[PDB]
Amino acid sequence: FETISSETLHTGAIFALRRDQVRIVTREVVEHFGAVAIVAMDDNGNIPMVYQYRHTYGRRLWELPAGLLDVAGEPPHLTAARELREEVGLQASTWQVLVDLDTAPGFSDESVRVYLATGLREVGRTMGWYPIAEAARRVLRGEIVNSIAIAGVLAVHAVTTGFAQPRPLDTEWIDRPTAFAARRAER
Amino acid sequence: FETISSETLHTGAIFALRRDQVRIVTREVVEHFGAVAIVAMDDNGNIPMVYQYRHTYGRRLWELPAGLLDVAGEPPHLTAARELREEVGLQASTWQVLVDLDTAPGFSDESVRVYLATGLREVGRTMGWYPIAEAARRVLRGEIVNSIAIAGVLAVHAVTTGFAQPRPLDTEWIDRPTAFAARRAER
Ligand SMILES: Nc1ncnc2c1ncn2[C@@H]1O[C@H](COP(=O)(O)OP(=O)(O)OC[C@H]2O[C@H](O)[C@H](O)[C@@H]2O)[C@@H](O)[C@H]1O
Ligand SMILES: Nc1ncnc2c1ncn2[C@@H]1O[C@H](COP(=O)(O)OP(=O)(O)OC[C@H]2O[C@H](O)[C@H](O)[C@@H]2O)[C@@H](O)[C@H]1O
Repeated sequence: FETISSETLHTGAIFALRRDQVRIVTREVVEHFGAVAIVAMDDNGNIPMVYQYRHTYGRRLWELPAGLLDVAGEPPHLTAARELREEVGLQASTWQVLVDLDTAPGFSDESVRVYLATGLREVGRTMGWYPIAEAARRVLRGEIVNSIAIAGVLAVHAVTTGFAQPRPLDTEWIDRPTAFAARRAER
Repeated sequence: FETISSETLHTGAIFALRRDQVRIVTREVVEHFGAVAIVAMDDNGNIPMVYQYRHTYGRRLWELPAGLLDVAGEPPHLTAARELREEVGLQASTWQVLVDLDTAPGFSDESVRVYLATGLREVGRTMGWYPIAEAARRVLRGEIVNSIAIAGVLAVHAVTTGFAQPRPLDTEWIDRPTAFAARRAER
């Protein structure tokens, strides 16, 4: 395969649309920052989820706390730690990589890294807490559709059932986006 | 929330970019056809996966057979059955709904319905067959990152472990896209 020519069609707030000519096929790509999400498991197997309105679907979806990697030069897990704090007011002593997902492989370069945070502490001073098994059932029942939440929930479930293990923070993130950040079309 | 005004920024081959003013915030949306994917489980718990090049990431990813809902007026499962046939040369007697996922909730209206096909028959006349547990381990190991594949693989795994059940074809698909299809910007 080979990119013959790239042409920027639009640069927006959180993404840019680009069209390339490949190997020859037209391939439009949505350049994204990439994002991080957190499955914060407490000492009793419960994780917090937020209920956020998504204009794309015109309704509120149940999701894991998450945020865009829109801070040039900021380490993903630091981005993640801030989001966990800002979103559900929790600080965690242990951080590991749970699952990375390529959200829309067909038209965007967005990739999302999902962390597993443990050893939680309520700091500072709508959302809900769900036992992992319950969250897993909400997924297979279609009550949780956000793709990032699906991946994180089912993954931590696989971990809690002993089927799988969390991974090291330094695990390589193969498809971490870079293009849109490279643009820095701001200021 | 409320959409004040919509403005089309671009209409491409498989999607359109639109920008709306909300409740007041700018919200750019990628209108998509929606797609369907298939977890085809054989009589021994193995499922077929394809290894397809994704220009967005510049590499080949392991995925479930899948296709866009680009056939105006075609039922999703029929779309799905054609793809299973065309992709891995299999016909299945039983079709159920496994999991629906909203791929990129933050910038696209794309939603994907994942079916579970059983009672397989090799018809007609690269890909590979993976025992479900192995596929599940490839996910938690980061060897399977496609979000649709992650959802389908972990979901069928939850089903094979007895934790969850498949659902009826008539299960409601809450976020099935309609906007881009409504455009019919062709011919
Ligand atoms: N389509 C959009 N157009 C313009 N601005 C947008 C759009 N979508 C979100 N924004 C904005 O970016 C900011 C939201 O930032 P975050 O809270 O960091 O992230 P979030 O939108 O929740 O997304 C995290 C992740 O979840 C979603 O599933 C999304 O696909 C993404 O990977 C919002 O306040 C707003 O400025
Ligand atoms: N970014 C693109 N720009 C222009 N055309 C594209 C693009 N991406 C794919 N196409 C095309 O659409 C056709 C592919 O159709 P399908 O085989 O029906 O579907 P597919 O691309 O595999 O996607 C199915 C699903 O998987 C992906 O994860 C993608 O996010 C989507 O939901 C290709 O032959 C080609 O015309």
